Amino acid sequence: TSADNNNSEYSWTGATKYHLNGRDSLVNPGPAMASHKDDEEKFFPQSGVLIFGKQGSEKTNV
Amino acid sequence: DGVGNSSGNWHCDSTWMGDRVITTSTRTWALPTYNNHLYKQISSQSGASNDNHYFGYSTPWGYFDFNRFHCHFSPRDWQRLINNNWGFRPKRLNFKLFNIQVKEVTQNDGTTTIANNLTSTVQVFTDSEYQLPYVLGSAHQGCLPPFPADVFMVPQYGYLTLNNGSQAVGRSSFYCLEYFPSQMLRTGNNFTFSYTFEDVPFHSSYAHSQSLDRLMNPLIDQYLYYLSRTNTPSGTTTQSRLQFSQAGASDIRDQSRNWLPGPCYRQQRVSKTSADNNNSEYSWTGATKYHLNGRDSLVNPGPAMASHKDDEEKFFPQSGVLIFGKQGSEKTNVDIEKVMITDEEEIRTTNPVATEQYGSVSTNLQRGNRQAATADVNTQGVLPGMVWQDRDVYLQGPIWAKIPHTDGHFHPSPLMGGFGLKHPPPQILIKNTPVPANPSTTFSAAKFASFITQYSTGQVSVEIEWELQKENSKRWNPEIQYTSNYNKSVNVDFTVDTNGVYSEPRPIGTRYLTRNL
Amino acid sequence: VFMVPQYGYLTLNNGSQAVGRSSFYCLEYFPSQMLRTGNNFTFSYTFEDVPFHSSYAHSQSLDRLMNPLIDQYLYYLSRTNTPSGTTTQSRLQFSQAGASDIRDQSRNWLPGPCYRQQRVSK
Amino acid sequence: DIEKVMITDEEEIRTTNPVATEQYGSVSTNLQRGNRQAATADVNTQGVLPGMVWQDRDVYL
Amino acid sequence: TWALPTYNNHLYKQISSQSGASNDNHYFGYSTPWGYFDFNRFHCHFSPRDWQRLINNNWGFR
Amino acid sequence: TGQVSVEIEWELQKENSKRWNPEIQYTSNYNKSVNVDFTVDTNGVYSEPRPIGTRYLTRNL
Amino acid sequence: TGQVSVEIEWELQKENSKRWNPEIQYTSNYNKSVNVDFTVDTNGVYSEPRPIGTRYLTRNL
Amino acid sequence: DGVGNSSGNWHCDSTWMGDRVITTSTR
Repeated sequence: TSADNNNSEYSWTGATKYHLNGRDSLVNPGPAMASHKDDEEKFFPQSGVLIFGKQGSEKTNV
Repeated sequence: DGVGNSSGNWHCDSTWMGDRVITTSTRTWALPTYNNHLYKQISSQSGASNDNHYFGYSTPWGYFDFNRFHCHFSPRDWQRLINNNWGFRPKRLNFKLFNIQVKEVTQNDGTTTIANNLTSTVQVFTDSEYQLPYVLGSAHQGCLPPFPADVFMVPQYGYLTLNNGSQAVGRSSFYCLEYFPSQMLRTGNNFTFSYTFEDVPFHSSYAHSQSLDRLMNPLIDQYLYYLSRTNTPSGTTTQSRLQFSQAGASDIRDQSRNWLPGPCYRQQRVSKTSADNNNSEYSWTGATKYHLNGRDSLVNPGPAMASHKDDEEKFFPQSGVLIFGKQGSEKTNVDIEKVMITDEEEIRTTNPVATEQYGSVSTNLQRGNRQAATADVNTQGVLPGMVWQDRDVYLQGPIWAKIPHTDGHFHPSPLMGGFGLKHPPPQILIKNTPVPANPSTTFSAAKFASFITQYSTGQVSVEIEWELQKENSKRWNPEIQYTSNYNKSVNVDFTVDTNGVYSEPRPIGTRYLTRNL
Repeated sequence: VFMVPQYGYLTLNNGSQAVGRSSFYCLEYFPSQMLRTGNNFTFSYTFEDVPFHSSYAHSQSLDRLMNPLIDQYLYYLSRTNTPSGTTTQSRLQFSQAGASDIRDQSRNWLPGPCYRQQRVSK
Repeated sequence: DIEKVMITDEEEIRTTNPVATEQYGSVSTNLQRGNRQAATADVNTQGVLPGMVWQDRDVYL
Repeated sequence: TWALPTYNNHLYKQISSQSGASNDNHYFGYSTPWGYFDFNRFHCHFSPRDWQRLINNNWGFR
Repeated sequence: TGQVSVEIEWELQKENSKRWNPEIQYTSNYNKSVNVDFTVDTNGVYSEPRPIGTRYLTRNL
Repeated sequence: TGQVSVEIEWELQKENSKRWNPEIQYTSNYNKSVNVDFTVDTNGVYSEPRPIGTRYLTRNL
Repeated sequence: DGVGNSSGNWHCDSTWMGDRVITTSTR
């Protein structure tokens, strides 16, 4: 639900990352962890799950 | 046999055949009498800090130590190994003691005289059941010297047990080594034994030509999506809108990946240029440490981590690398020009840099009125999906360590480098048999305190077979090789000087060849 | 003489309620032996290969494994500054660790993992 | 009350295992320099590392 | 020597945590008419003298 | 009601210790007492007075 | 001077005791100390701190 | 035999097997 999220650009600043030879990589999907607890199906980890595109979806900012 | 026959011959060479190399080293040793034949309780001094307390025993015995690579490989041999092989491991060893000479010393009248005692013995036994404290694998001096013409002194054996302060506890163990069976050797007797190494993984003597974050095809996009924008411009402001992209080469940091870098235990960074460091005493206060039974120990070298990132070769972890001394360096508070600091830069393809954070994790639950917050991860235990390289080995460095006898030991590769062995090459202990001096003609029940001054010398041979994993590399362009420097110089690297002193000018690792991940 | 305990089990809950994945088991849906006075029941079991329990304590500590009589050939950073005139200046200095500075020795092993507990006094 | 219960002692494993109520150790948290002093932090939770050894918990009658 | 009663008056019963329980204490499950045998303690097998004989003389057991 | 028997075979790893000095053993206490440890009382109640672990012998690391 | 060896074989009669409660054993003392019992001191002198008999186990008459 | 050969080796240990124990002491 769009209204529950902060109005800001945190897709990178708030991202889970690792650091290798002075570089940051997004941890995606990362270690296997539960997407949400009971009755919270609307929540998911920022980069913690696999996300597939629907047929005909585009490359950038869908 | 007899007195006029040598019990062995001098063997030094390397034999390269197929996937095997056999090294042989012969040296001349001298063994004194230690502790005037006594066992002694030893402990830390009264004014010592708690972190420095110890309790233990010094013994009259000596022991043989060939747990460094130089003891076996010549510098040219080490070059031949590291330029041509992706891996190596030890298979079996042979050990010989021969040409034993016991000598009497009379220091009477301020004049020294040395005479052969053809009747006296040395005692030798292997601890093949590992029933004594194993002090090999603690990086002690007293190895067979790297240069074959040098004569070395046999180091004195001692051990530590449980202490509370400078005192023992109920669980402290004392060991009499004469309670073991040993061989007694007179001039003309020799000592041999053989040992087989357990199956151990090859040391990886290569570097990776790929990095763990660069493993994808740069030409093709992923079919998976990541969250690329969390808000979008709405009129005069932004509104919350989640948006998703497939990652290609343009956003290569955002790609879905299968693996994680190895674990981390963060070290403080120090510069080889003196002016970049803080003017303060932080060698202990700023040190990476662990805490065991109320004591702090320096973590040195610790887990295998990259010494520095790109273009930062002047930086190294405070206690995160092996540091060797240059020839003639002293014990205490030497300058940085007196020591040689190894570089573990090669493993930064898969291992975190020792002085950086492992990464960032989320610390809160964001919402309309709470922004997302992250935190640096300064210590990261192992996760499923982590990959890493072990620390490199050096010609000056250790070969094996004894895996501690415990219920659990994760990835028991020793942290100073080399081969972890549950049954390492056993300790070979040696001492001169005490020969009492002139006794009284009236019986006394007191133990003898007066002995004839003696020492022993002889030759020792050590022969190790190594299994090789040959480099089979399909890359088109030529690779990195270890080479000697090209120019003229006063002395040649890895040679004696005009005074006859052999020196090792630099540390040499194994990782010159490359492989893909 | 002891009383036989009653068998019960738990499955997935959401609050005090079950979910779709909750399983129910009828034990009478298994085959069982019926025993009348004068019948007996036997069975045998072999344990899998399992490591021995270590019924000993260690007489050595992991931070005290070296020979106290011999120095190390490795160096550690022992001083980061040195007195210069009326103050100090940054100067890195290195020592080989012996028995006098036994906390500073290069070692091969680390203590086991930790998950810190609060301390209470008797 | 505490006189009604018997509290086991796992003291034996302190040769290889951290004390349950102490930190595992200290790690560096920053990059020092001329104007920044080195800072450390206590490690209160430590996952397994390569080179760790430990004993398991004891069993009782 | 053991004694076995009739449990649950021969019934299977759905059981759950009480209504006022905290979230950490919620549970759902079943009580059965069956009993079970439990010898998973060391005292069940070793006498105190036997345990002494074991622990004073052996580095390990399984 | 009935009788139940349980029979377990255990494999032992015997202590083979080369230390010179004597070791720690579990022992019963030396003095007089009203009741003996690990016994019944005058009312027939068996009790276990303390926990007993396994780790009395020592080994090197 | 020389070396002397003495080798003695001893026949054992093993304890086969059916008592329920644990027995008395010889054990080393539990606490810390300057020296360990049955060890050398800092000067290399071995000492025997106490007499040790044989009668720790029990039997019925 | 001869002068350069030791006439024996050092034996100290105890061997516990069954109902027997064998002690060896060299001094």
